[PDB]
Amino acid sequence: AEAGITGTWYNQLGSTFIVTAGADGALTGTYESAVGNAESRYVLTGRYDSAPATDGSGTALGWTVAWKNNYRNAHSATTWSGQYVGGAEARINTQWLLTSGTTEANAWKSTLVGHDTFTKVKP
Amino acid sequence: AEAGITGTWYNQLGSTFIVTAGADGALTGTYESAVGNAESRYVLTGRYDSAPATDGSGTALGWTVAWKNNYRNAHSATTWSGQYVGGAEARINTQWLLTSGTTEANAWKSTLVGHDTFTKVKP
Amino acid sequence: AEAGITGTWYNQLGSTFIVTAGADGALTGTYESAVGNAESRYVLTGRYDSAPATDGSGTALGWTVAWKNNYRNAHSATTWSGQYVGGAEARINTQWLLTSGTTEANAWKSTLVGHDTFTKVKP
Amino acid sequence: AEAGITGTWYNQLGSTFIVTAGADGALTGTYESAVGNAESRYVLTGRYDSAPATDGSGTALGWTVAWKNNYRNAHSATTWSGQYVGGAEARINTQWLLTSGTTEANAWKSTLVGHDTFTKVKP
Ligand SMILES: O=C1N[C@H]2NC(=O)N[C@H]2N1
Ligand SMILES: O=C1N[C@H]2NC(=O)N[C@H]2N1
Ligand SMILES: O=C1N[C@H]2NC(=O)N[C@H]2N1
Ligand SMILES: O=C1N[C@H]2NC(=O)N[C@H]2N1
Repeated sequence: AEAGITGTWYNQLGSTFIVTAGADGALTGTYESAVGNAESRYVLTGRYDSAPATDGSGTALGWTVAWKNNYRNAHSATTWSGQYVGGAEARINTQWLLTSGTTEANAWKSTLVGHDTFTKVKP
Repeated sequence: AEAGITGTWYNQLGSTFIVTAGADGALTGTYESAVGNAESRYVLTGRYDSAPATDGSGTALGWTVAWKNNYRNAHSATTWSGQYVGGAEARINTQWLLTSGTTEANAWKSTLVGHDTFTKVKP
Repeated sequence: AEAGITGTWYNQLGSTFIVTAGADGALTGTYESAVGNAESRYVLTGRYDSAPATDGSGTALGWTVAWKNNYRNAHSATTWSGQYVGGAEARINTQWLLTSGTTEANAWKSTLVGHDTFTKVKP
Repeated sequence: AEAGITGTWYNQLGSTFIVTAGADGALTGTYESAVGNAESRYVLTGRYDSAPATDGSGTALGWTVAWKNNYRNAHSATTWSGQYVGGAEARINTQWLLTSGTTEANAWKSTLVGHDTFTKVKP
């Protein structure tokens, strides 16, 4: 976990995120998306539960990125929830929620759901 | 947004979270759950997209909490994705993902999904 | 369950669905939405798990509706997954997935997620 | 679509489902899971939106399976929402919701979410 988490990861879409897992459960870094209404790097902050594991389980973790930087303001934020698995072929398997700011009338369709798998190798 | 977000919020289950929305999109605070394998307060970090809004839209935001503190280690993390609506009856409407650390064999059932609505009044 | 499920239900948005729970786990009926790219009634088919319950649990069930009829073809389908609770104030609590037909390029944003609560009374 | 949908499909976990897409949007068949609290075949019913597509889009569809047959009664149901893509390497990409019957107290953790990809070849 923690050490194993620190570094650069890439997913199936071609996004990249560089994160640092600090000693007490914090995750800090940047996310650069390949698709969407995103452009350049965005700031990401999150948490992981280590003290994870005498039965080779993954470490649970999650992070958030608001799609606003000095080039684009997409009026939305995405949160990724999943677990890290270390080893030869370490990966982070997640499911994500992307919510857009809407009017109360279209709030019912404000969130998209999907999944991403990240590897230390691209892809 | 930001100012409107800062403060104490409560949801339908009885949880409470106190957050501070910093000038550049950061959310920091603590979460105390009423249900679950949680006990006391946990640290939460997240982000919001303001610069939100000439058509009364909500501000998109999200946060993460790892369920580990000095009393309990649940080996899991939850991320909430949603939007803030200010006004007389301001609220944050979210959908959440709770992932548990599992073995590769039970990873397919590692995540629960649900929804929570927070108000400045309880509830 | 089954008997208790048969009838007309209404949700928070104002949609209505009339369903018949057949003896062996089948659900058949029509759905009329209030929001969306829907217009009139659409056909719905689904299943429930009864033989549900010596500890007052809800009955698990789910259904699907494709948003095509003789007035509109929205190129999408929604599935609702949840449980029925009977009693004075019986209700069906669900979470739903709405998927739209897209090109491989926008498949990552093809699904919206949300939740609906149905009562025998409107609302 | 429809014709292309009819047949036997397999997913990443090793489950199999045989379905028949009828002329007017109905899907009928059986599902046999490889993981879970399932054993043998279960009945599945659902719908698809064809009249799908001058821009090579997928056809939206969804189905439900209640995990009860003459060998097991898991007190739960799963709904799959996604789209079919035909061609050399045709597939159905979905996201699913699995809800279990619980007491009102544990209803907040009654649903798991995940994703499955089905191919005509295993896997
Ligand atoms: O990397 C990305 N994954 C997907 N989810 C999301 O929020 N934007 C897309 N980009
Ligand atoms: O406040 C809470 N909401 C629910 N989601 C979650 O992660 N734990 C439960 N507690
Ligand atoms: O009744 C409805 N609920 C929402 N989900 C959906 O698919 N369309 C909307 N209509
Ligand atoms: O085929 C399966 N996919 C997963 N989702 C589900 O409901 N059970 C598991 N089996």
